[PDB]
Amino acid sequence: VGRLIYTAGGYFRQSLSYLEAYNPSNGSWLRLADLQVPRSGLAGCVVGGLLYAVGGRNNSPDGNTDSSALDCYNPMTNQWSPCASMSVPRNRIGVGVIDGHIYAVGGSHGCIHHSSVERYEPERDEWHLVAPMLTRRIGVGVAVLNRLLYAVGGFDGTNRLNSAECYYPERNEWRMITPMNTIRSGAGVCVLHNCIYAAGGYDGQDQLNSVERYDVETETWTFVAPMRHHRSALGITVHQGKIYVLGGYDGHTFLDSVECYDPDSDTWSEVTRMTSGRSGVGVAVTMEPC
Ligand SMILES: O=C(O)C[C@H](c1ccc2c(c1)OCCO2)c1ccc2ccc(OCC(=O)NC3CCCCC3)cc2c1
Repeated sequence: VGRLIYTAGGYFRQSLSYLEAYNPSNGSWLRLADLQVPRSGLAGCVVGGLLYAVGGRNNSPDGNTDSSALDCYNPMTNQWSPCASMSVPRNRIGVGVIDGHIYAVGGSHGCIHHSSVERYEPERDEWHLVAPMLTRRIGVGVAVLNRLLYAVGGFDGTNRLNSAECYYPERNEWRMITPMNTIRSGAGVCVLHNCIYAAGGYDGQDQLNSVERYDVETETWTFVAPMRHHRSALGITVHQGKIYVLGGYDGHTFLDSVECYDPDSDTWSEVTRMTSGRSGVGVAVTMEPC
């Protein structure tokens, strides 16, 4: 009990510093401490009850600065603190957590599209590089299932991708997996039960409402019910057995919609609206602030 969906940063006209938290139990939103630096294209994750904001870019009227930053938010204090920075700036990053370590995957730095991957150790406040992916990927979806790390889709600098790959930590090795049925950059990627889900994104032509899921045992991708809204650069998380998608861009509007997927019924429902439309947010779940 007492867990909230946190949304950090984002983009609307410029990169945003907002930290807002939604309570699925009562529908309430709270505005919390702003990020020290506005960022879009970042990822959020939680280790040990602390919320981490990783990477991104500060788009402002006075510049565009890709971020190598790792910042941690403590809900007990409602304060952000800087952590050790990554080896490189990574905009449109993907992040996953394995056994208390944060993996930062891909992303861009100017015209560079990274294949590099690095791993954060909160106990030592240190980053170290690990094996790079087989493909350069920005706007990559990342999720962790059964202590394996998946990198899904993205953009390699020339083509948007339907390919995906899996990292095996004990061998420090990446292997390709079955590609998705759809090309997707800027999808929301998460894990629910035994599947990796890829929701929305941009196929090079249109923003997508389709959603597909990879069963790690059968190695197949299967479509599920589509979202109500086409969305790229959406936020995504899982909470109490349901997927939540937040915001994004539908080709016309920066969305304030939040939709919830129920796997038992294979349906999406609109559950709330953010306080303003935005894309490129980082999202994660942790305890409510004190
Ligand atoms: O395919 C690609 O080139 C990369 C891809 C991408 C680029 C251009 C697009 C697009 C998708 O769809 C709409 C058409 O223009 C991508 C993917 C993930 C992102 C994640 C965060 C993020 O943060 C900052 C952010 O929201 N900016 C938005 C500006 C207004 C709409 C697009 C993103 C950006 C991401 C961008």
